[PDB]
Amino acid sequence: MILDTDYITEDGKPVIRIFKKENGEFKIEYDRTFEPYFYALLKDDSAIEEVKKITAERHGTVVTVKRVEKVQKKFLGRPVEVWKLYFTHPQDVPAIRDKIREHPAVIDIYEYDIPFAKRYLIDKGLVPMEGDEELKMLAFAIATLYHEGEEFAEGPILMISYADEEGARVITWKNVDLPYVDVVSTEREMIKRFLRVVKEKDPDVLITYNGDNFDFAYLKKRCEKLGINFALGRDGSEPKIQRMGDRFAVEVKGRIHFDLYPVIRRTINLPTYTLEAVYEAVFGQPKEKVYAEEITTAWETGENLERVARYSMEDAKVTYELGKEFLPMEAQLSRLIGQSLWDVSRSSTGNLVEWFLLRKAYERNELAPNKPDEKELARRRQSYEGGYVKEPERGLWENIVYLDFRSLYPSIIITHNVSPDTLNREGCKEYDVAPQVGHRFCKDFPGFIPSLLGDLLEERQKIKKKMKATIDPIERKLLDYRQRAIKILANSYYGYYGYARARWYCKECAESVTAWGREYITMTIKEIEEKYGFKVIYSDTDGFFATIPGADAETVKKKAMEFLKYINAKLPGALELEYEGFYKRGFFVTKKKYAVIDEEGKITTRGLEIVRRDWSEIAKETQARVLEALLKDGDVEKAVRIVKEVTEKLSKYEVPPEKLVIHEQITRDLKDYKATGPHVAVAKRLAARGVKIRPGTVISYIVLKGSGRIGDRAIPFDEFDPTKHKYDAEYYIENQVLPAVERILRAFGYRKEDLR
DNA sequence: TATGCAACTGTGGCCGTGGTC
DNA sequence: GACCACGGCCAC
Ligand SMILES: Nc1ncnc2c1ncn2[C@H]1C[C@H](O)[C@@H](COP(=O)(O)OP(=O)(O)OP(=O)(O)O)O1
Ligand SMILES: [Mg+2]
Ligand SMILES: [Mg+2]
Ligand SMILES: [Mn+2]
Ligand SMILES: [Mn+2]
Ligand SMILES: [Mn+2]
Ligand SMILES: [Mn+2]
Repeated sequence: MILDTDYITEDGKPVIRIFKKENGEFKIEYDRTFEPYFYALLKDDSAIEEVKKITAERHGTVVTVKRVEKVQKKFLGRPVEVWKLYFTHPQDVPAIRDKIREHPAVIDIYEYDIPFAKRYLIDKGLVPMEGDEELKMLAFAIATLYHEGEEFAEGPILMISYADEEGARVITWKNVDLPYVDVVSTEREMIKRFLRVVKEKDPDVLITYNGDNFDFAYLKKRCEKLGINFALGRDGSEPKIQRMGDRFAVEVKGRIHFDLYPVIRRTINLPTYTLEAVYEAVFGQPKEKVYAEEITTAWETGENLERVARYSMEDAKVTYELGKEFLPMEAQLSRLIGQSLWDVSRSSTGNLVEWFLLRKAYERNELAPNKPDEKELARRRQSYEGGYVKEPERGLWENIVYLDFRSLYPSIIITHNVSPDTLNREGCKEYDVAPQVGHRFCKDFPGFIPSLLGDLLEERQKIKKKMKATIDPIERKLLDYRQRAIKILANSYYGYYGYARARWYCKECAESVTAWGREYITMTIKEIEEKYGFKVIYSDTDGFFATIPGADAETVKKKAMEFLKYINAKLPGALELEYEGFYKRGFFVTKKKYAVIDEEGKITTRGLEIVRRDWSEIAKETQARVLEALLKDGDVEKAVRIVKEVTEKLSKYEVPPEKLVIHEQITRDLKDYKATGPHVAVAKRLAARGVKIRPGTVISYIVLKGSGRIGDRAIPFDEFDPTKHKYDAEYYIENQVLPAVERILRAFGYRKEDLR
């Protein structure tokens, strides 16, 4: 299989490198013949003689057109002949593309900003990660000597651990008497030993957890201090640390550096993304955490270094196990998109949409539209109407069915052929007309995007059918993550239409999808209520909760299935309402905030404070206990006792101050805020000390006893001292606990006074 | 800023916070 | 006290 591609330059000429693993052997294929190019549409074919003469310069070098070729293509499905302009080196294209666009005989130019090594995959029809080849994988981790107030990596790496199918080991330069610990003389020999291990094992994949942003950079600084050629690359190169906007990423040439952290952070919703928390969530088994401050004391004192080495060994071990489970999911994405796992595992959904479209366009002989210029961008800043959200019938409900459209917006796109190559296209026999916004879509031929979505949705549904019939709970969870990844990808084709930077931008298509969605969901609601005597309790965009008031569970379930048969026969094309579940009880607080309990006692909560990372633990804990008392038991009196226990304890300062921390992310430079909330107030004070606040910095603060603005008396929790600071019990009662639970316990007649 | 030097699919909604009047 | 923009996070 193909692992990756890049290109280097030799004597001015590009050379594509294809990193392969075939029949158990690593290979680099060199392609010295593939040429960069872009396309020009000319006012007349005679003008090619001038265009071929155009020259530019780049750093001393004269840039010329190498050769040209007339080709017949389509643009949004309409046939057109263009000239394919070939050049000697990819960097010729930026240097000359504008001088060609500006030539008076050139109408427009296309496909002039495509990364060369990825262009190569598309045009050659090559897909990374195909085949039955078994890849060799190795995970690693490091333990470091940390002291507060030091520059990054000023202290040495203490241990390097690594794990694979054969087991896990730790390399260190202090004597530790564990069987899996290899002792060497110095930090330098440790690093060199690890380098030797990687070269001997020769893994196809190197697995880290946040190695993109810590492990490799730490190793780099140390290797700069120590004079080490850290030649992990299969071509003898060192890890390449690249900046991609606000964070970094690391390549090891000839291998795939698989950093789990961006994958997990995108797939699993967790309050914290420690390795321990991620391991427990996936496997159900605990992992002890040894903190940076314990690591340093153990090393300086020499006492209890076994515990550090075990912790280091386990980091590698679980990093490996996690990588074993998540690499196959990302490898499927890599094949679906047609790009390397390194890139696919680190990209936003929209970037994957566009790489997929660019490949499908190439296969269909469709020119890509260009990205917008600054003027076109500014023209694309208007919004448009989205999904319909019904105000809920607040309160407790019983015997509730949840019905929900399968992949609604993609299904609309498929059914109504919604696409920029079919919008208001004149001369067709057949059109579908979007409600409210009126855009007309030709139905006589499949639009480009509509014709691609069907295979995605069909693949998702297969994964789902397998997932629901899977006994192993871990394999089922991984199948869930996989079918969810395709759901988000397919919906991102819709969002792409309304995405200002998209090539296949189509705001008319975007708002037609949403308009059809609004029409379908409201039609389904009117139908189930009028023809089946259901009451719709709550509805959001394409699904709703309903019951038959007075009816038992058996009856509600029977009639719901009858409705589905009826309504799915009326719906067109790919549109399908699905039975998503039954809930014996449910509590609806507001739009987007509710909780339901299934017939097995499992509670699911949406939007409520329990699921919010920026509410205090004590508030979330209390609300969770309340909802369990209400929905699982029938004990409203117990729910209130819980609340009073909490307000009493908080008053008596019996609640552990750790449950009172508020976490809120900084999203911009501190100068760009217009209002200063508590987390910005704390962040500005930390900046004044020189701490360095960035977008993505999380402020974890606690509110101290006082009366004025909350940000005036808010401190970071790492500065809290119970011997000096009293937390603001009245604030956590009146501003965290009571608000979250009172919104539920109103429905039973409980005022705030009845709970404190 | 990646031989990918700008910045990461879309809209709807709650609600504490700190302003205004 | 009534009201309102902001901001962060969340549900689709
Ligand atoms: N991440 C998203 N990006 C864009 N649009 C979205 C996103 N999530 C939801 N929507 C839109 C498109 C969805 O089709 C629609 C309804 O959401 P939802 O029911 O969650 O998903 P779905 O109908 O695509 O999948 P499912 O088959 O799991 O119901 O709202
Ligand atoms: Mg690459
Ligand atoms: Mg839905
Ligand atoms: Mn659904
Ligand atoms: Mn749906
Ligand atoms: Mn807040
Ligand atoms: Mn806002």
